[PDB]
Amino acid sequence: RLEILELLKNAAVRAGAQACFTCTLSEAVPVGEASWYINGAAVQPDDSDWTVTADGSHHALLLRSAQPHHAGEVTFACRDAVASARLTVL
Repeated sequence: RLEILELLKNAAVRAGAQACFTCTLSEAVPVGEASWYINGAAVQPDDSDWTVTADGSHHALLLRSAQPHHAGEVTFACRDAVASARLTVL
């Protein structure tokens, strides 16, 4: 079974700063199989604010410059695994 070894963590960042959400899976799953969401909206590959990466077991969602409207619930979903945490923008 696919497991999440390391779950997302809540993050609080100042406006303009970088935020990142990461998780680690039990096996290497290509980035194409993962879906990230902010407040229920799927993150798109041409979103100028958010970057999605994967390296082996390690998946990440990066926000280079946080703004207040980015705040809310981050979801990661891959196969049957789901995780969530919260972005707070100070």
